[PDB]
Order: sequence, then C-alpha cells, then structure tokens
Amino acid sequence: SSESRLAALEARVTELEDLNAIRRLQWAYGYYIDYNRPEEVAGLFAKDGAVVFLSGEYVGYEGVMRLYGTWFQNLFTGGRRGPVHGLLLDQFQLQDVITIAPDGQTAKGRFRGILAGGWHDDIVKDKPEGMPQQFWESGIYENDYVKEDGVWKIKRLDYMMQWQADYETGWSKTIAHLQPAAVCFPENPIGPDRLLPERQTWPHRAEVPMSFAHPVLAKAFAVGEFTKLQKKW
Amino acid sequence: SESRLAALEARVTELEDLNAIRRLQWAYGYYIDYNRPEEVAGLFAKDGAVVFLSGEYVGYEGVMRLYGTWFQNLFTGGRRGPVHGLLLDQFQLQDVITIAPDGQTAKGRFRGILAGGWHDDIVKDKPEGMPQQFWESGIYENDYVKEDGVWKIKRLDYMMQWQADYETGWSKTIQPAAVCFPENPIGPDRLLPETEVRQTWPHRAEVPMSFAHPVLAKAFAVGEFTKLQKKW
Amino acid sequence: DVNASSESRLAALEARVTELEDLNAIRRLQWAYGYYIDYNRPEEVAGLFAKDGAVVFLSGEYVGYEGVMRLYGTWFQNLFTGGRRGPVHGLLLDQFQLQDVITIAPDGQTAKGRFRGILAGGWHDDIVKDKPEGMPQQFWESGIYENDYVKEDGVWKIKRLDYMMQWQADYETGWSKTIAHLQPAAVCFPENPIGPDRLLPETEVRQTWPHRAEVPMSFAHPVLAKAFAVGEFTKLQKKW
Ligand SMILES: COc1cc([C@@H](O)[C@@H](CO)c2ccc(O)c(OC)c2)ccc1O
Repeated sequence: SSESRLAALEARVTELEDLNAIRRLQWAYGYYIDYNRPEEVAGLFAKDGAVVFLSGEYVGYEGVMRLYGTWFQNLFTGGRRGPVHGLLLDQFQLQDVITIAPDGQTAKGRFRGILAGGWHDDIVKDKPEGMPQQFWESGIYENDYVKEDGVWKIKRLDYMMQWQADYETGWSKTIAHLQPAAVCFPENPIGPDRLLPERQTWPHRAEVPMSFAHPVLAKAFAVGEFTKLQKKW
Repeated sequence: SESRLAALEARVTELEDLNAIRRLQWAYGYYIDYNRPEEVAGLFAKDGAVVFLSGEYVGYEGVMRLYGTWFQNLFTGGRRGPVHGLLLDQFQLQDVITIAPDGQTAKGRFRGILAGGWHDDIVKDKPEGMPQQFWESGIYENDYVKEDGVWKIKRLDYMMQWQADYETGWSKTIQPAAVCFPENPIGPDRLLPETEVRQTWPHRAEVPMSFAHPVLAKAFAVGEFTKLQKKW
Repeated sequence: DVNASSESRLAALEARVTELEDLNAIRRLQWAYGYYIDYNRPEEVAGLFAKDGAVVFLSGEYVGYEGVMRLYGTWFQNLFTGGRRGPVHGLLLDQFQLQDVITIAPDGQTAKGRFRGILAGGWHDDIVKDKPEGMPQQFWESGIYENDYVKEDGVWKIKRLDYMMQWQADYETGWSKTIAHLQPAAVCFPENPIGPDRLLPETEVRQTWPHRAEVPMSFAHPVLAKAFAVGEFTKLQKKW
C-alpha cells in the first residue's frame, strides 16, 4: 500500500503518455501527407503494418511507399516531395477518440479528416483528367496501433471517405461512380498487396462502427431503452 | 511521502478528468453526425439539460425529444443514421476545459463546424424553407458533473454563430419565441429569460469565456492593455 | 523497475506528470488565443505573451505588449470592427485552431509547437459598406504556426507566435482561382503606424499562394526520431 500506489500511478501515467503518443502519430501523419512526404509516413508504421485504400491493404514500408509515393506523389507533384507551387492537399486532422487495450500493447483510435485540395490555375495543365480542379473531401479513420520496444506505431490505417465535393457545386451535387475491384500489386504497379473481403461511395453511406465504448454507460448502453422515449413528427 | 503520493494522485486524476470531459464532446459529435439520439441522451446526467434556441430540453426525455423526435425525424425520417444522401457532419474542436476546485463539476468551451445537406438523390424529402446544402458553426459552453466517479454532461449549451447556404456563403444569409413542450411536440421543457434570448447571424452576441486568462488569471484587466492601442 | 529506490520512482513520476501538464498548458495558449482573436480582443491576446515575446507577421516582428496591441488592435481591430472589441453585428472572423504537435525542451523551460488554423471570414451584406476596398467580402484562409514558448515563474507564455499563411480564397471562386500579388517589404513602426518593430532578413521573406514554401517541422519523427533518413525510404518508390 505504497509500492501498490506507485505501481498504480506509474500505470496511469503510462496510459496518459500512450494517448498523447497515439494522437501525435495521426497529427504528424497529417502534416507529412499535406506535403506529399511518403518516407515520413512509412516510418510511422510497424514493419508488418498496413494502409487500407479502395478495399485492399498496402503492407509494410513497401506498400506504404507504393501508395503515398509511387501512386499519390507521382499523381499530385510529379514525384517530388512537397509542398510545391500551386498544389493544395491540406487534410486537416481532428476529433480523436483513442482506446488503449487493457495490456497497453495495442490501441484503436477514431479520427477524422477534412481535405481542402486543388491545382491552382498556374499548374492545372498537370492535373490528371477526371479530377476536379478544387475539391473538399471528408473521411473517418478507425485505426490500429502497436507499442513496439516502448514506441507506438501505426499497425492499420483505415481511412473511409464519407463525402467529396467539387468546390463549385458542393456535396449535394456529387455524381455516384461505381468502384471496380482493384487488381493487386505486383500485376497492378500501384495496387494493394491483398484484397479485403466483400464499399461504394457518397451519396451511398455505411456506418463506421465506433471503436470506443459509450463513455458514460459503457457495456450497459442499450439503444432500445432510449428509443422508447422518441415519437413520430 | 503520503502527502507527495496524495498530491501526485490528485494531479493524475485531473489529467484523466480533462481527457474524460473532452471525450464526452468528441463522442457526442460522432453520435449526432449519425442522428443517434440514444447514445447522445446516455451522455447526460439524469437531471441534465440541453439549451437550444433559448429553451431548455430537460433529462433523457428532453434530449430524446430534441435529437430524436425533432432532428432525427427531420433529417432521416426517424432512422438511426447514417443514411443514403444525408450529410450532417459537425466537426468538433478547440476544447478549453476548467475543472472546478472540488473536482466534482467542470465547464468547457468547444466549437463545431457543420457541413450539412440533402444529396440530389434524397432532396425530395427535404423540408421546405431549408437550404439543400449548408455550413453552420456554433460555440458550446457546457457544464459537467462527476457522478459516482463518471463524468457526464450536466448542461449542453450550443449557441449557433453563423449559417450559410453552400452556394451563397455566410455574407449573403438573410425568429419567434418558442412554444414549450408539450403544446409544441418538439418544443423545450421551459424558455430562458428574454434577457438570455439570442437572435441569429448576422446578429452577434459574445459567448463569455468559461476559462480564466491562461497567463494572467484573475490579474488580467482589459483596460491596462487598451491604453496601448491607437486609432487607424 | 522493482530494483529502483522509491525516491527515484517518485521523482521520475513527478517529472512525467509535470511534462503532461506542460503539454496541456501550451495547447491551451493556442486554443485560447484563437477564441480571443475571433472576437478581435487584442488585450487578452497580448496578455498571453512573455514581455519580450513577439508575433511574426509578413516578414516582421511585433515585439512585446506594444507590438501585439499594435498588430491586433491598432491594425486588425480597426480594420475589421472599426476599433471595437468584438464580436459585432455581421462580422465573421472565425480562425478554427487544430492539430497541435508540441515538443517541450529537455530542461522543461521552453517549448515549440506546430498548429494550424482555418479562417472563415467576411462582412455580411448588412455591414459591407464598412469593408475596406480591395478586401474580399467573404473568404477562406489557412496557415501553419510554428511557435515558441517559455515557462516563466511556473507559467507557460508565448515567446514567439509565427503564423505562415498557406492559402487564401474568395468564397465564390476558391483557392485555385486566387491571383498572386507581389508583396512589397514592410515599413517599420513608427514611420508606419501599423508596421512591425523590426524586419526579418530577406532570406525569411515569403511570397504567397500559389507560391509555396515548406514550414519545417519543429518535431522529430515520432517513431524513428533522429534515426529517420529520407533516402532509405525513397529507394522503395518507383516512377509512374
Ligand atoms: C443542440 O445540438 C446541436 C444542434 C445543431 C443544429 O444546428 C443542427 C443539427 O442538428 C441543425 C442545422 C440546421 C437545421 O436546419 C437544424 O434544424 C433543427 C438543425 C448543431 C449542433 C448541435 O450540437
């Protein structure tokens, strides 16, 4: 009942540091992607970590460099570390809800991003056909983390786009586009390492289940009890 | 050593308390974006209240009536969301939380920015007089209680600051007293005093800060600094 | 560590808790800063600063209470509200604050922090008669902060507030349509009543969106730290 108190405090302070460290991975991730810097992004990942993009997984430093570098950086900046003249890709990061597992060796986190993106008139000659010149996009992250040798790293980065808009017309006017199945790397040089089982896009919606327990009611939370209090109108 | 331990334990409790109160607001946001009124109501103390457009919605009943009977019916036709073509993302940010000296209540300032709308696929279901797609921002100055060791929302006070049709923007935007529940099926339980009534954008009104000046505290006096400012 | 003394363990916990409180206090200065500037309240802003602190605006420094009152009061408050503490009818200047990455120095007495803002700004049609010529009626703007902090007598204060605008847009036309405007060097106060106390070197002059320039990260790589080397990862990237 002094050793017990110290050990219990040490655990509590470790969890507070764990939360800060995991939130920092996401906030840093954002500052690196805004500048199309895939190297810093890949270094955030456990070597067996993955990024989920278009219903596949891009695995390890190779997969992360392929997605953010071979695909995105070539597409957006012509294969230059950013930022560069006339290219905006700000993915503002916010609203972290992080859950450390009981053993303190893994964690989950919900986050979200809002992207303001575009090719300025000065560089729109370099914009790929079929991309809007300036756009908004938002999505939800439900990510996994691992603590390796005392350091938190990204184990799974799963960004689920919720909506997109052309700046000029807004989210209400976006045309649905049917998403074909990806071909994997290596046959597809920018493809995923592997496919997920069985997402079509805005205006279609699908819940992203919360990784976090109800913060007041926890496992006792029952929807139906509360639904009884609502009426038709 | 007992004095030192107890003082450390208190400091760690306050750090946990700040995280727990911020979590209520961030979770609140993820639930409201999905028109999930049950999860929202469960965040509240049983004697909690929501202040919306100068009325109070009291307890689980008031909270279910505001977010369920009114908003969920309005936006999704009375379905837990998210649903096809309906956007109601209220991004939550910029927490400044003050735990009371006794550690049993707290205040927090927060803010939200809402991207909202009916996609062309579902605008047939949009009520008349609502814009198809809009931005809105507002400020929260909330109250919290720690009940049986658990932080809960005591008073959620959201004050809308501006709204814009997506197409025209906030500069180009163009309000009766509420009728209470139950005569108004979606009304508040009670009205705020006229003195606390807010008119909307372009009309503005300060939302006083719940937090002390973070550097000067009680010593902060505006007039001392105003002396240094000139006309231009 | 079951082999460490209880004293060493206590002291090490006390240091750890102090660092966690330091991070919260520094983030609070930026979040509070934002709520004060959104209301055009220069006095509360000035009080956040060390007395020898500065704000970097357009390649100059505004130094101490005087400089901070001059930038936010004499210049900005006069420009936006006609010299009234806000908020006021029809005037929007919301600079949403987010995405803190804060690094406390080893000695615990200084700190750096990266942050960013996104501004939704404008004059409502009701007050646009009072808008200065050459300013858009409604606009977006975003910028990056790389700030310095000092802990004075156990209180964290802003030592250097360095806001670097990254982009701006007229609401109607968007960031892709913004016209580059060549930015002349500032004239200092006092010859310029709203000017900086001193200029930064030409080498620190920034031209504006669509021109871009990195704002180096104040933080180490959060996983690899000083071991992070770009070239090792660049080897894994191919042409496409
Ligand atoms: C009180 O809690 C909140 C309420 C809001 C509403 O302003 C939003 C979304 O419910 C709204 C926007 C446009 C409307 O026409 C509308 O009509 C009822 C409601 C936003 C944030 C809150 O926390």
